[PDB]
Amino acid sequence: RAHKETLDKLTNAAINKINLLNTSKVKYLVSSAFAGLYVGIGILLIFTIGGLLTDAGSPMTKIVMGLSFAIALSLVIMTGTELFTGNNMVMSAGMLNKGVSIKDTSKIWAYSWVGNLIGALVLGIIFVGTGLVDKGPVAEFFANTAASKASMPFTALFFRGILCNILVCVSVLCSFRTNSDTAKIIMIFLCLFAFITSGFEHSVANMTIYSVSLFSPTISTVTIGGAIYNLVAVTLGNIVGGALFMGLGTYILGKEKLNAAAENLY
Amino acid sequence: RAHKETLDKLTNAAINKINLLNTSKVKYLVSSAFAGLYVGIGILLIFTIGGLLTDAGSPMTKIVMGLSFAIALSLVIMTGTELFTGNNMVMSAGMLNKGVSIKDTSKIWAYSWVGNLIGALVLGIIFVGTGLVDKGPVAEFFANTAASKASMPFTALFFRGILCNILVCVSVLCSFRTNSDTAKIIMIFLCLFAFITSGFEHSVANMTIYSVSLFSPTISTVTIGGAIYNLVAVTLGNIVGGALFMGLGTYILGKEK
Amino acid sequence: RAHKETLDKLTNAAINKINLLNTSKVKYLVSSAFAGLYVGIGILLIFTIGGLLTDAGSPMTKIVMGLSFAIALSLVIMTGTELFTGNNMVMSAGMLNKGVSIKDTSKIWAYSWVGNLIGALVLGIIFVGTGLVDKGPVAEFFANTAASKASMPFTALFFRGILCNILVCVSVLCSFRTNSDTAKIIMIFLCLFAFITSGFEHSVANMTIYSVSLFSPTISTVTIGGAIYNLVAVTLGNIVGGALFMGLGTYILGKEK
Amino acid sequence: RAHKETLDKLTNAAINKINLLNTSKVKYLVSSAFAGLYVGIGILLIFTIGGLLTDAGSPMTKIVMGLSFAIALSLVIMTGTELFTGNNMVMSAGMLNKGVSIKDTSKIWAYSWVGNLIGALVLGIIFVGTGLVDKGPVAEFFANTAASKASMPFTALFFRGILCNILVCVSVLCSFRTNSDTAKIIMIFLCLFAFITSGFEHSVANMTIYSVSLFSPTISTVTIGGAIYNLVAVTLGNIVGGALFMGLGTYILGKEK
Amino acid sequence: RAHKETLDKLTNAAINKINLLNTSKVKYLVSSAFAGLYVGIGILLIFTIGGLLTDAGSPMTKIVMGLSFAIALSLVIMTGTELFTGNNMVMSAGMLNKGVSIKDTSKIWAYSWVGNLIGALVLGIIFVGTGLVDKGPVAEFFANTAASKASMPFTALFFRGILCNILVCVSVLCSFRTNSDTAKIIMIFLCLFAFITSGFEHSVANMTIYSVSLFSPTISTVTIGGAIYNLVAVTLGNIVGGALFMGLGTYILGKEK
Ligand SMILES: CCCCCCCCO[C@@H]1O[C@H](CO)[C@@H](O)[C@H](O)[C@H]1O
Ligand SMILES: CCCCCCCCO[C@@H]1O[C@H](CO)[C@@H](O)[C@H](O)[C@H]1O
Ligand SMILES: CCCCCCCCO[C@@H]1O[C@H](CO)[C@@H](O)[C@H](O)[C@H]1O
Ligand SMILES: CCCCCCCCO[C@@H]1O[C@H](CO)[C@@H](O)[C@H](O)[C@H]1O
Ligand SMILES: CCCCCCCCO[C@@H]1O[C@H](CO)[C@@H](O)[C@H](O)[C@H]1O
Repeated sequence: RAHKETLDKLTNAAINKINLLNTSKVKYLVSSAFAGLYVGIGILLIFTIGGLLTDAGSPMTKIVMGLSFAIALSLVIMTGTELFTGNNMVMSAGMLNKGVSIKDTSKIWAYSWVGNLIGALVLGIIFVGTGLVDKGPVAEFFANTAASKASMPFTALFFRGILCNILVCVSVLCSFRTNSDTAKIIMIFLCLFAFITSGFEHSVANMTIYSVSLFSPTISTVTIGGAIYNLVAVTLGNIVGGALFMGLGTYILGKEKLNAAAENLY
Repeated sequence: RAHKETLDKLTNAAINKINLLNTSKVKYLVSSAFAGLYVGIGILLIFTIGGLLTDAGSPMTKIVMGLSFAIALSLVIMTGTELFTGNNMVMSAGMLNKGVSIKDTSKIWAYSWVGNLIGALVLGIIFVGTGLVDKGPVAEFFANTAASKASMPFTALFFRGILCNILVCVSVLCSFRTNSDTAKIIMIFLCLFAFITSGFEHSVANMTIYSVSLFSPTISTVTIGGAIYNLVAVTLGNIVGGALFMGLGTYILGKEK
Repeated sequence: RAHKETLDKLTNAAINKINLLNTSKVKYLVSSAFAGLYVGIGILLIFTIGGLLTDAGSPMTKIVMGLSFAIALSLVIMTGTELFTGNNMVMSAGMLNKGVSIKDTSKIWAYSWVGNLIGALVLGIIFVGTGLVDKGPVAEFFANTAASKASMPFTALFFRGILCNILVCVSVLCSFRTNSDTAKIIMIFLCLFAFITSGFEHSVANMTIYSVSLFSPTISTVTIGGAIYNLVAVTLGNIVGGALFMGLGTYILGKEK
Repeated sequence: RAHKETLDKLTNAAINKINLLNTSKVKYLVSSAFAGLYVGIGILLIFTIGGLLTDAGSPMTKIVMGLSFAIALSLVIMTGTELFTGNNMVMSAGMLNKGVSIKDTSKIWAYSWVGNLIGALVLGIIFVGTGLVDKGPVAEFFANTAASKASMPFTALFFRGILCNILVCVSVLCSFRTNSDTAKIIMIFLCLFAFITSGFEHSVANMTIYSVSLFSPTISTVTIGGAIYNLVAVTLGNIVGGALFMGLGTYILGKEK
Repeated sequence: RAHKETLDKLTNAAINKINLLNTSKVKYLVSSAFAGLYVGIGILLIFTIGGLLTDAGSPMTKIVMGLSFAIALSLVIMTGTELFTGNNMVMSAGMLNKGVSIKDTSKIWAYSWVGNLIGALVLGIIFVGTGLVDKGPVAEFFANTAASKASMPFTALFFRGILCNILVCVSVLCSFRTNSDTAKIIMIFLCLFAFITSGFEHSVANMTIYSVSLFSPTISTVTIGGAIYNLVAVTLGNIVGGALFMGLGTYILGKEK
């Protein structure tokens, strides 16, 4: 346990993010574009597996998918690129610790979200171009899943988004709490396995699911209005999970009782 | 044989725990709540697996569940949060070695247990709101496991609680004996694999098994007395394993001539 | 972060490649022949798996193939040898950073591509002499995959090439951002799993698919023009993925404005 | 290479073991009882797996059991506790190297073996009390395995005991030759997978097999004479494996010329 | 790249090998006997797996065998012992680099191969003594594999030997290029997976195949003439793989010229 020094690290990470965005908007967006595409890469893989195993009628489908998703956030952490869902915790913590402002935060949130989206779009276009989604069980898996995510009640999506970002941000948190790159990756594998297989909802990952589906030639049963719906619900859920739970939580754990230079702890 | 070193570390962690509690009840409770929720997260995953593979008739169900539970304690150890079952060995070793009093130990136990339960209630509530336990195999898996755990005889729950916490605490003990975070996670993986697949009982994990089931409107036979009955029996077993075996054992190996 | 240091690292690597080729063509080409052979070894392993599981009607075939391909880039990275696809990002980043020139880049690309191919030819020849492709499902998996890769339309091949090298180059990128060799190998394993199972195309691996198919006794529809066609389409796609995305992207991330 | 430094370290461990026993019999026996229990925990896990998979008619049963046994020696090594079988190599090398006496070695063997059995006995008692061996495939697995282990000809048991302790002791030798805890656990995992799946015999793991089978009222296939018969023949082969092969061998590798 | 550094490490290792042999024949031979037996342990495990899964008609047999062979060379590398196949690259590179003579190289090859053989013979005898090859699918897997290896044409064996020792030697080369013991083991794992599942031939592993096959009364399918035929062809292939590819290749990469 050193929660204080962890709090200092999240604060420094928040500071550097806003400093970077102010410095170069292109640098910051390109960083966010990579991250969105890196996450999407995980989606292409596990949806391929979904199509493959669903068509075969395997009971192991959802387990294999979760076991296979680690690459999404592992690429993000190992490239040091900008992922919206992680910024929920980092910027929240930083702000409570007075390193960054509410404006600084909404800004990072806004642009990371947008750049991630750009990444998914580019990935979506390129993947469809491969013809792997022209016809088949994988194409169908994208179709069916895109539809289900858009057709499900806001409350359900909302809560799934909370639990997702608790898991995604806690893996990010572990990355702050260890110097071992291999331990980072392992904690990410565990958290992404738990979140994918348990059926929680990740906003950035969905950007690619719909990106691929709306760019896909075969029918739709998608209704881009649906994509927006899903994305709104999951995003707010994510924010709560990251900002309300992990951000505030790590702040509470690490803030020195002294200071006390504002507020007092029971 | 770093046994004296190890006991010095347990004792120091025990001291740090109670000082934290005395310094801040909110910080102690929040840390406890996180650890309760992180463990419950393991349960959500392995019960999803449980539902899926049970409904398939697979012989691999309990093996895959065991292999998949590592995240529970991995998250706890890697976040530095407060977990009741682990405090059983730490506070007992630290007390035997005169770093902390019995009152300190009793308090730390009461508070982490209550913190953990709070974490489980929040998780159980939020999980239910996802609608994932509304209906189907995962819902049924919660409903049936909760019931069999609440109706099992006391001596059996108790002895299962003993073996579980020997495994949970020995994995915490390993984390004190290595500087390698990967090796910590590996040993956690092994010990949680052994305890889940063998059929041992974890009090804090059960808190989520019960919060989910009770909070789920999809019908169940457990109730509160059922949940309380299991929790009491498993907690007592957990304490015996952690304190009487691991705490006393490590104190004996580590104590000064 | 450390994007600037990462760009410095790629620029330095890109500089050392051209300096090496300028000092010794033999060394450069020997290094390239090794890498081409190391990648092809991954192809032998997973096509053997392909032949085995396809024959069995397993739904797991492509998944097991992906999980088992890690050796291909792990060997290259752990031996420090010269792979054409990795050089798409390294040389493009170093070129934008003015460590090396465009001519340096096309020279390095030409030499590593050809040297890679020499390794593939050598490997295919020796593999055929083992008798392991004389007949049976492995021989058939080689014939069938070669045929389908060569008969696929250009656009599809090109885009699969793009996504393949994004993954391969981002694995190399990771190897520059960690001092942990285990972490390098793990990231390579994840990226190669993703690209093999997703259906993406790697020019250098395809060299072995084709040298094996064309050197072996078992009759196919492939021919030579087919191999060349596939290799042209996938190479261009690989170049776009490694150069336009990873090379340009890491340069933009690390460049002092 | 470091054969000399390795022998030095084995010698030192032999010296530290005898000193520990001389200083405190209790500390020594308690360490021994932990190790015997930790080994036994691996048996509880894999016999659970055995009952589940056998009951299912799985061809993978013995493979999954081997893969799942690593916890047994991993716990011992990571907690630094006293295991009879490892002491076959350590004491024999140490004695050969003039660090410890023949009588010292005899004493460490007797105490560690008996203390290990104390751990198995205690574990068997508690595990029976879980009700997990009451009736079903896990109880049948214990009962069937214990009977076949007690009815197997001496020669076959003895030789199985030799190969077993070459594997266990070589995994302890590896832990002496690396500073990476993660690599220690990997090597233990491999060697334990090899010995369980191949069919080799480990005296201390067997103590738990017989303690569970004998303490359980719903298991009557063996009795005590059957257990002694097996344990005597497996212990003798263990000794030969660890002392005559590993101990003598590493001494010959490391000794001053 | 650090190709010169690697060649220097290889050259130092060759020098150290020949000094060892010159210093003590007994030490050199004991070391070789260990490696031969450690490699054979891997054979005992994967042939138990082969017999189990072949008898069940599993498509996964050769895949699980390849995945399970890592112990063979992991033990050799972690105990620092003398393996003939590895010495093909090490002595070869150190010779080209003028650290050791052609005669030193012949000597080291001769002694390690014979020593490796002594370990295989001992392991064979003891394994037969376990009764584990008395009868059933494991004995039959041994009998059938020995026979197919004995009847295979020379060219096909030779080329299989080449590819096998590229893999074994590149895995040894990897261990000279990293300070991470976990990474060494991982690369060894991947290379042995590749060579076993693909169908490549390893001379020292084959020693234990024929050892068990010739010592078991219940295995009739082969003669000493067959074993010798296979061992000669496969050894020659191994030498070409280790010395002419890896040895010469690494010399070329690393030579200051
Ligand atoms: C909002 C939730 C707050 C939970 C705090 C629980 C307070 C318990 O407090 C402690 O309980 C122990 C026994 O149960 C006693 O032994 C201690 O003396 C006592 O301080
Ligand atoms: C409660 C546990 C008591 C354990 C006591 C074990 C002591 C055994 O005693 C030892 O036995 C050997 C042979 O039997 C002798 O050769 C040793 O000299 C002797 O010290
Ligand atoms: C060293 C091997 C393990 C020894 C275990 C001895 C426990 C015996 O104890 C008793 O004996 C009877 C038959 O054995 C059983 O029927 C009883 O249930 C059991 O309590
Ligand atoms: C158990 C006995 C094993 C002894 C093996 C010795 C075989 C030596 O063999 C020879 O050694 C010479 C130099 O020493 C080489 O020059 C020869 O090429 C080589 O054949
Ligand atoms: C089951 C297989 C998982 C293996 C994961 C290995 C991760 C180990 O961790 C790594 O190990 C190295 C030790 O050799 C260290 O040098 C590194 O610091 C460390 O990150």
